[PDB]
Amino acid sequence: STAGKVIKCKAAVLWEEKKPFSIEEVEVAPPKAHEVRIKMVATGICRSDDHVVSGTLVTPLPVIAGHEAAGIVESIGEGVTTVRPGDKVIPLWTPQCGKCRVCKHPEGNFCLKNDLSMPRGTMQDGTSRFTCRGKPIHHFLGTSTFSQYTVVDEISVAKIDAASPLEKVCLIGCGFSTGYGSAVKVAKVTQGSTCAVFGLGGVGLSVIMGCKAAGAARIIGVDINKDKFAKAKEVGATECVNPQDYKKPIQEVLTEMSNGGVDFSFEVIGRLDTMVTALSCCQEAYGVSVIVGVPPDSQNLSMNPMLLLSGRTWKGAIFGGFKSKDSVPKLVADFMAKKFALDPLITHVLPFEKINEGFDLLRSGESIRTILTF
Amino acid sequence: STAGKVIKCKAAVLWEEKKPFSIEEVEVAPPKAHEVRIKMVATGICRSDDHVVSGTLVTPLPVIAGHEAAGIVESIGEGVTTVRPGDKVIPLWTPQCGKCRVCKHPEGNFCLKNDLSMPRGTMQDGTSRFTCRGKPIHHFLGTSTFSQYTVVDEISVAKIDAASPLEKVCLIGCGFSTGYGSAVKVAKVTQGSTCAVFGLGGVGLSVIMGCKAAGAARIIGVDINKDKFAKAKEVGATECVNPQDYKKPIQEVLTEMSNGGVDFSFEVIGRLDTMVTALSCCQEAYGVSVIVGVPPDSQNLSMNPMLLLSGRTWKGAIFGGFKSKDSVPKLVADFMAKKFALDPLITHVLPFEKINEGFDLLRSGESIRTILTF
Ligand SMILES: NC(=O)c1ccc[n+]([C@@H]2O[C@H](COP(=O)([O-])OP(=O)([O-])OC[C@H]3O[C@@H](n4cnc5c(N)[nH+]cnc54)[C@H](O)[C@@H]3O)[C@@H](O)[C@H]2O)c1
Ligand SMILES: NC(=O)c1ccc[n+]([C@@H]2O[C@H](COP(=O)([O-])OP(=O)([O-])OC[C@H]3O[C@@H](n4cnc5c(N)[nH+]cnc54)[C@H](O)[C@@H]3O)[C@@H](O)[C@H]2O)c1
Ligand SMILES: OCc1c(F)c(F)c(F)c(F)c1F
Ligand SMILES: OCc1c(F)c(F)c(F)c(F)c1F
Ligand SMILES: [Zn+2]
Ligand SMILES: [Zn+2]
Ligand SMILES: [Zn+2]
Ligand SMILES: [Zn+2]
Repeated sequence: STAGKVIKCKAAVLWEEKKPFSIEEVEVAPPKAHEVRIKMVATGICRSDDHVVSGTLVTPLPVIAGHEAAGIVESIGEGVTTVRPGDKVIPLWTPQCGKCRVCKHPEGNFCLKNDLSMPRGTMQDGTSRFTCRGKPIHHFLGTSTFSQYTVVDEISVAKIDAASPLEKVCLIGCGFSTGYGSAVKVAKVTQGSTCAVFGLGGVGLSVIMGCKAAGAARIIGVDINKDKFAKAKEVGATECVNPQDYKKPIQEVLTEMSNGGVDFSFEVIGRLDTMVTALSCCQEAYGVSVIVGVPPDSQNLSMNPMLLLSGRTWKGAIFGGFKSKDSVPKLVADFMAKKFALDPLITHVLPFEKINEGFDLLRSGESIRTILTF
Repeated sequence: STAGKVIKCKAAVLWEEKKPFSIEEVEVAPPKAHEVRIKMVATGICRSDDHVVSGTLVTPLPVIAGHEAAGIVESIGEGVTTVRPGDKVIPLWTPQCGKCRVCKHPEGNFCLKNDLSMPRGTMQDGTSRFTCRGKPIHHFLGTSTFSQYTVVDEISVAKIDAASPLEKVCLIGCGFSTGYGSAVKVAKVTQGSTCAVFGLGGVGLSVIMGCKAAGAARIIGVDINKDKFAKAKEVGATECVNPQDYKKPIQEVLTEMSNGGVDFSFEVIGRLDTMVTALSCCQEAYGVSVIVGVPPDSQNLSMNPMLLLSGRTWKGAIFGGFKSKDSVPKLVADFMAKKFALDPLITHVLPFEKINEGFDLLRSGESIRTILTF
C-alpha cells in the first residue's frame, strides 16, 4: 500500500502570478502526527482561487491552490481520531481546532489556526508536504486541493456521509456554505424582508438560496453581467438590475426600489466601491449589510461613518459564519435529505487536466461553478 | 395667562459659528395644531451642542440650540392628546412619529421625521416659532432647549413622572440614554464580557454604566485626559488607559490586554481615527464595535475591510437605539425606582445666564455635565 510512503502524483502548480497552472508531477509526503492524506475526487473553481493567480489575494508562491473539494482518506497520521482511511471527507480551509477562544465562542468561526490572516502557505507545523522539481511548494489555506493527493491537518478535515456524491458536495467546502450561511446565519434574513445581492456568481446565488430559504419577500440581484440574471431568478431572485443601465448610482436606485432602503444587503464581488454601495443601499436606521467578497490585497475603502451612526449594521464573514468541522457534515446530511440544491451552481464539468480551461470559463463570465474530476 | 399669546422671554441665541451665545429676549409664538409650548426647567450641555458652535455639525443659523432638557408644559395646540398644561416633559431630539417605516420596525429608532439628516431648523410644518430683534431664528432638532420657553411638535415630546427631579432627569433627554442604550440595547453587552470605551465624558460614562448593568467582567476606559479616570472607575471601569502613555497604537495595547481583542468596543468621542481604532481592538471573529461619537461634517474615514470579513460587526446608533417617546418615560420611571444613578454625570449646576461659562467648562476638560437651571 501507499501508507507511510511518498506518493508521486499530478498537481496543478502555480509557479508565478498571472500565469496558467502547470499540471505536473509532485511528491506528496506521508502524513505526520495529526495529519490526513486525501485522494481527491472533485474540486470546484472558486473566484478566490483565481484571486491567487491575479494577486488579488497574496499567499506565498509557488503554491498548490484549491480549497473547495471532496475526496477519500488514503491514510492517517499518528493520533488522528476523527477520520479513517476510506472515509469521504471535505477539506476545511477555515479550520476548527475546537480549543481556541474563537472555536469556544458561540458565534465565532474564524479559528485562530487559520492561514488566511497572515498566510504562511504551510501545514500547522510550518513545513510543506509538497515537492516539485526537487523544490518545496507552498500549501494554500491548509487545503491545497488542486492535486490528486493532498495532506491536511486533522483540524482542517471533516468526515461526511459515506453515500455522498462527491462531485456535488465539494461545493459545501466553499461557495454554497459561504453564501447560504451569510444569509441565514450572519445576516439572519427575516421572513417578508427585502434583500439586495451584489454579484451573481456561485457565492451570490447561494446567498439568494439562503434569502429565499429565510422567507425574504423580495430578493434583488445586482450584476453588471445580465447573462447572470436568468439563473439568479431560477434560485429565488424576484428582480435583477444592472448598474450599467442607470444614470444614477445603484445605491440610489435600490433605495428608491425598496421605498427607502433594503433590510439586508450582501457584497459578493470583492470591490471596495460595491462594499460601500451595498452598505449605503440598506435602510439607514435598521439595515444590515454583509461583506462576503474578498477585497484586493492591502487596499482600504473610504466611507462616511454617518452611514453607521444612523443605525446601520455592517459585518463580514468567512465561510458563512459556519464552524467548519461541526457544520460541513450536517450540511452534507441536509443536502442528502434534499433540503437545498447544488445543481443550479454547477454549469460545467471538466477533468482536472483541463483546469486552465476551467479558469478561462470563470474569467470569461460564462461559468458559475466548474467542477474538476480527478 | 400666556396661553394663545406670544411670550417674550430670555434665550441663548447663536448668531454665528465659533462665537459665544447671546443671552437676550426672543419672542415665542403660541403652539399651532399638534404643537406643545414648554417652560424649561433644566437643560444639560452636551458636546453635540458644542459641535454646532464649532462647525463639527452643520445646522441653519441663527439658532436656538439645546436638546438635553426637561420642563413643564405651558400650553398645547389643537389636537394634542399626549401631554397637558402642567405636565413634566422631556423634549425628544429624535422624534417618534409612530407612522413611518422606522417607527413601525421593532429595532428602528431614527424616525424619518428627524431634523438631523437634512437639517431645516424648523418645526415639522417648515416654519419657526422664534423671533429675535425682528429676525426669524431656527430651531435645533425640533427641540431648542436653550430658551425659557420652546415650542415642539407633539412627536418630539414625552410626558414623564410628575414627581421627577427635572435638574437630574434632563440627562435622560440625551447623554445618559444614549450611552446606556448603546451598551444594553445596541451592542447588547453580555455577562462576563470585556468592553473598551473610548471617551470618558458624560456619554462614555453612561456607556460604562450600561456595560456594568449588563454584567461585563472588564470595562477598560480610554481617554487622553487622565483626569477623567477616577469618575470612570467610580461608575464601573475596571482599568483606564491613556493612549499618550504608550509607544504602540492603543488598538495593539487593548488587543494585548484582552488576550486577543475585546468583546465590545464603543467610540464615544467623535474622531475618525478612534472609530477605526475602536473597531480594530474588538476581537476579529466575533467582536462588536459601536460608533456613538458624532463625526466632523462631510469627512470620510479610511479602513481595511478585512477587519469586517473576519467576522467583526460595526454599527452606530442615535440616542442609544431607544424609540424616544416610548422609552424616555420608562427611563425616568426606572430612575425614580433607583435602577440607575444620574448624579455621577453632574459635575456643575449653573444658572442659565452662565451658559457660556458652562460651555467653557466643557471645552477646558473640566466638566462632565453642567446642568443649566432656568
Ligand atoms: N467570505 C468568504 O468566505 C468567501 C467565500 C467564497 C468566495 N468569496 C469571495 O466572494 C466573491 C465572489 O465569489 P464567486 O461567486 O466565486 O465569484 P464570481 O463567480 O466571479 O462572481 C462575482 C460576480 O460579480 C459580478 N460583478 C463584477 N463586478 C461587478 C460590479 N461592479 N457590480 C456588480 N456585479 C459585479 C460578476 O459579473 C460576477 O457574476 C469573490 O471575491 C470571492 O473571493 C468569499
Ligand atoms: N449618537 C448619539 O446619539 C450621541 C448622543 C450624545 C452625544 N453624542 C456624541 O458623543 C460624543 C461624546 O459626547 P460627550 O460625552 O458629551 O463629550 P465629552 O464630554 O466632550 O467627552 C469626550 C471625551 O473624549 C475624550 N477624548 C478626546 N480625544 C480623545 C482621544 N483621541 N482618545 C481618547 N479620548 C479622547 C475627551 O478627553 C473627553 O473626555 C460627541 O461626539 C457627541 O456629539 C452622540
Ligand atoms: O473563497 C474563500 C476564501 C476567502 F473567503 C478568503 F478570504 C481568502 F483569503 C481565501 F483565500 C479564500 F479562498
Ligand atoms: O447629542 C445628540 C446628537 C447627535 F447624536 C447627533 F448626531 C446630532 F447631529 C446632534 F445634533 C445631536 F445633538
Ligand atoms: Zn472559495
Ligand atoms: Zn480554533
Ligand atoms: Zn417615525
Ligand atoms: Zn446630545
